[PDB]
Amino acid sequence: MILDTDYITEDGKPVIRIFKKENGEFKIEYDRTFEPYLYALLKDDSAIEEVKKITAERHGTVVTVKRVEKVQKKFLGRPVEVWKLYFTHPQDVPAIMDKIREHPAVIDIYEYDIPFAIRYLIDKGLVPMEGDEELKLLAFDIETLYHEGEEFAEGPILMISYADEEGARVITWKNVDLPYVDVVSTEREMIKRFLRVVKEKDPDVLITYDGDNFDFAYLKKRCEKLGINFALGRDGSEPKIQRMGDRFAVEVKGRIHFDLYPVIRRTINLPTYTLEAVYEAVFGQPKEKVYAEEITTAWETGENLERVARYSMEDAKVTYELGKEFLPMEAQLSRLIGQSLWDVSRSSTGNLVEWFLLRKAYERNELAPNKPDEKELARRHQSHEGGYIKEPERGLWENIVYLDFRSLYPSIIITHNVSPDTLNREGCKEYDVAPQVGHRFCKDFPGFIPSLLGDLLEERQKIKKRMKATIDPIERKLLDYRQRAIKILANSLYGYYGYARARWYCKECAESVIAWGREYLTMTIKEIEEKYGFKVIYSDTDGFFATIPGADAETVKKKAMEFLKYINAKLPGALELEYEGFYKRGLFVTKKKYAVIDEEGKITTRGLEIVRRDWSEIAKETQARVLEALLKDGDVEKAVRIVKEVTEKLSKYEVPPEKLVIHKQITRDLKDYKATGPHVAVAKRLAARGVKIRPGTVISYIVLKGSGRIVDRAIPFDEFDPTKHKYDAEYYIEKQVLPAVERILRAFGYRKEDLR
DNA sequence: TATAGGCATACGACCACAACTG
DNA sequence: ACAGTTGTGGTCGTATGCCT
Ligand SMILES: Nc1ncnc2c1ncn2[C@H]1C[C@H](O)[C@@H](COP(=O)(O)NP(=O)(O)OP(=O)(O)O)O1
Ligand SMILES: [Mg+2]
Ligand SMILES: [Mg+2]
Ligand SMILES: [Mg+2]
Ligand SMILES: [Mg+2]
Ligand SMILES: [Mg+2]
Repeated sequence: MILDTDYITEDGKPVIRIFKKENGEFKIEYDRTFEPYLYALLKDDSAIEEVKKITAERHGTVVTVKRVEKVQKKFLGRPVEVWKLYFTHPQDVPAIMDKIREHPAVIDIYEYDIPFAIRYLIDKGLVPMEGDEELKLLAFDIETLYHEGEEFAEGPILMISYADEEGARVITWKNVDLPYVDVVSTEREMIKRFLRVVKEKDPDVLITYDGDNFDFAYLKKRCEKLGINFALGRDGSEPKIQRMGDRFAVEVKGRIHFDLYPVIRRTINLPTYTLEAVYEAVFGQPKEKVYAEEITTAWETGENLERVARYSMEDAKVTYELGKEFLPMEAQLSRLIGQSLWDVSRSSTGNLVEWFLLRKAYERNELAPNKPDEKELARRHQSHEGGYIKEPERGLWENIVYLDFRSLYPSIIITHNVSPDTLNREGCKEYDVAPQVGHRFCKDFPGFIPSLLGDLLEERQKIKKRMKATIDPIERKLLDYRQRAIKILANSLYGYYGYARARWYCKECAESVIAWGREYLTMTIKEIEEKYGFKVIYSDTDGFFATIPGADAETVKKKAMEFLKYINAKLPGALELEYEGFYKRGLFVTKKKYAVIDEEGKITTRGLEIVRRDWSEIAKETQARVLEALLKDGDVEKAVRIVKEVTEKLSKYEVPPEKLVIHKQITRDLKDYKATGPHVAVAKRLAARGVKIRPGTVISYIVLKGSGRIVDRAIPFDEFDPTKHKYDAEYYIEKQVLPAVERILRAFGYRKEDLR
């Protein structure tokens, strides 16, 4: 099993290291023969003689073109002759590529910015995380001494907890009488002991929770002051901290630093991403938080360290169990993308697609297009028309079927061969022409991206079959992971076509996919209304809700099935319409906001404040209770009674503050806010003290009683003291609960109620 | 240091104008 | 028979998180 690749330099030459785990033992394979390269397209073949003369300087060492080779490749489905220029060292390329491209004989260069180890995996056809080797996992966390004015890692590390299959322990240097706590003399001895623990256990995966941005940097500052060689890597190296955009990321050579925080942020949608909230969302058990001020007051008085030791231990144990439940999915994703788990777990959608496409391109000898320069990037920032949304027939409908397409945009791409290399290609027998926009796509040869998508969808349907076939939960979970990986990749390709930073960008493919989707959806709607007597209540991008207005459930169902058999005979290629489900009642409030209930009583809710993080739980829960009373029981008096009880408990200050927290994400540097709202005000105040606010931080605040601007009365929920502070009852009544419930009531048809 | 676009929703920022102040 | 602050109704663009 390949765990990772990197490279070192020996006497000026790059040496690839492949970190593998085979039949239970760790191994390092060295490759000294791999050369970096780029491609150049030239106007005159005779001009190469004076492109071998191009030289640069790295920082005092002179950089030359090691050798050249004339090659034939496909670019956008057409044959091209280019020159492959090799260099001695991958750092040569950034220094000389600019003088090459800006040569008069050079039209353009290609593939000059794929990082060396990624390039190695691609060109050798190696794929990490393959095979059936079992990796050893170990989670760890640290607890530090925090004060507000202090510089980073000013204070010592208090405890280091770690957890694995054997159990969870805490190393610390004040005495604590619990069976799982190991006391040592000093902070220095605690760090040395922890390092000994990792070296003894020798895990393949080190799991943290935001270790990328706190734990490893804290450990590094402390080891620099204490004089520790923090030799965590299997080759004896220290963790390697590097800048990734606006944040940092940490490698531990020979192991995999699995930082759960990015993984979970992009895998599940939660109102807040504290470790406590994540753990209770994933496993349903609560976990108590101890705040830094508490930990410090405790440490300085020696008072209640048993409580803080338990907090530290629990941090480690839940980090271990979360890692153990999220790792397999991320390993399947990494096996599909074809890159190391460290890379895939930290990467955005665009780069995952890019890495997959570069590998497939390499297999097919297709030259990769370049990332846009600044001018082209600015040019691609015009938007295009999106999917079709019918304005709903608002209100309460009975006996509803939902019909939708199976993978609409990928099906369109596959059926109509929508690709930059088939767009307006000349000289073909057969074309498909997108509606309303007129883009023509050759049908005589499969395009690059359509063929890849074909393979992906075929194998996802094979998997969905043999998933429920197997009796084995072993293989059922492995197949579910593989199938969900395929889905994420496949449904990112429509978006990638329109991603301004994409290599295989094509605005006309994005526009054509939209046009064909709008056509298929609206034409199917017309067919069910004209030929089958259905009324279409609501429609969004790829499906629609419909009923036969006077008909009972069984005739609605059977007519829908007849329509499905009729429409699918007519749909071309991979296009197919499916029966998603039947709903006894549905409440369509507005575009993107509605709720339906099935015959068994289960309510599903889309778009309503019920699902959003930036609405307080008192409002979300009252809206759900009003929704259940109206859509499940049809009891308006019960709903009015519910609202009256909640507004009364609010105005008597009886509702616990945790049900009043509002969560909103900071989406940018605080400097770049032109309108400063409550969560921005809170975050700016926090930044003016110690707290570092980066994009994606979730601010959780509560609105205090008082007059004047709400931005000045909102405090972080962490600082709320039910003795000191009183919350703003009237804000939570008038601006949170009543709007959310009155929108439901008005959608049912009950406009005026006392609600007081 | 965004895979896409479409939507509902609330509010801050700005503004013009009136009333009121040393 | 005054500049400067304050209050008072408006737009209108900013911001977020959802949906497919
Ligand atoms: N995150 C996203 N980005 C871009 N387009 C998206 C999207 N989500 C949906 N669409 C657009 C593009 C899609 O073509 C369409 C529906 O995609 P699904 O709702 O994921 N349902 P499907 O049938 O594909 O998977 P399953 O087998 O689970 O039902 O909406
Ligand atoms: Mg921690
Ligand atoms: Mg902690
Ligand atoms: Mg579906
Ligand atoms: Mg988006
Ligand atoms: Mg769908």
